Amino acid sequence: TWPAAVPAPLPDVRADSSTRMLLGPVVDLAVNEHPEGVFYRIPALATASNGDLLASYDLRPGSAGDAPNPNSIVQRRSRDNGRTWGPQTVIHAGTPGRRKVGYSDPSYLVDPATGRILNFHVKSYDRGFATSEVGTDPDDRHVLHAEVSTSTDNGHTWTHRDITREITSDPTTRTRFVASGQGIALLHGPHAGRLIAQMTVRNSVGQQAQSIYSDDHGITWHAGNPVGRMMDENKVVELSDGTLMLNSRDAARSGRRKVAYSQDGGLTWGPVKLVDDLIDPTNNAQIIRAYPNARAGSAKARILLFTNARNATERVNGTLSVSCDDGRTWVSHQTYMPGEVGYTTAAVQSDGALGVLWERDGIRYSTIPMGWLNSVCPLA
Repeated sequence: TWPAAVPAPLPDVRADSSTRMLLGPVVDLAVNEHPEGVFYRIPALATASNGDLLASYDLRPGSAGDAPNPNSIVQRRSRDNGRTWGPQTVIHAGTPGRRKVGYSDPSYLVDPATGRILNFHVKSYDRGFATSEVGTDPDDRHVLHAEVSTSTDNGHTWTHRDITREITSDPTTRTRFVASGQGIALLHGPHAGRLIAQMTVRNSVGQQAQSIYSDDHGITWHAGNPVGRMMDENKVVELSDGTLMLNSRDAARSGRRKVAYSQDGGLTWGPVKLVDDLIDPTNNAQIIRAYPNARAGSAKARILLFTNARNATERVNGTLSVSCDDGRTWVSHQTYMPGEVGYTTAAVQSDGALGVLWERDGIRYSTIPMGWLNSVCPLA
């Protein structure tokens, strides 16, 4: 059995001797058809409180099918910042057959104040995102359910619970999923301590974005008010003053990301607008603070990193985008992976470099050392 996790600060980008952005070796975390008829999709990447690097994704049996294909959430771990990886472990295993259960679309949320790690994902029976019915009974086979897996030992062992009920206050909400990738712990302003992740829902209004949050460090979850229309997988990031930003996939396919702001820790959001500067093919993406610990008013606090497929129509060209100004503008886009990338994610590693994941015939990992950042967003 493993030691209990101890509180520790999230990592910040550190400087490197690199002068430009250069992908490191490509590591093949999981390869489709290894073993036969097994497919891998939907990446999540986090740095656990002990500095371990953790990669989560779906194992999909038979084909790469979404929920209700009876999937499993699996993980691999690096103790040396991406260099080498342990073998796969199961977070939660699905079961096949008439009474199939599926666990699918993972996101991490690391709490630095306690060392605990969360892995959100769906729990499916017979119904997917689109065909799920209204109802919150844990055994309802027509409901797409929300599960959270909790680890207190840096991601070695997990325990499971359905959070569907406590995050459904509008009874017409017929479906939900936490967006895969990573949520956040707030570190600044009046809501510091709050844990938060973004959902996509369908309700009587339309297909909306919706925050779920915890002020008791992950024992209970509550849903904020929903926002927007034609919303899809969206991610929340804490801006330099503790204002929150949501960055969203656009189910209407404008060719762009969508963005909204919250002044109350995700309880309420304002208007959803296009981000003209962020070309997206209607696809998942991740936005993260480069220096999460940095205080309001500093130059480090306003730096956001963003990965997506920078293309209007196709999920190709995994691109790191940089904002120096709390996401008001995007001054730099650089493709780190030409060709098919599918869903991409990124996270700051404990050595201060950036870790990335993308989908190409399974799940692939690489590292972007970060020394070159000062020349795009100066620190003084």
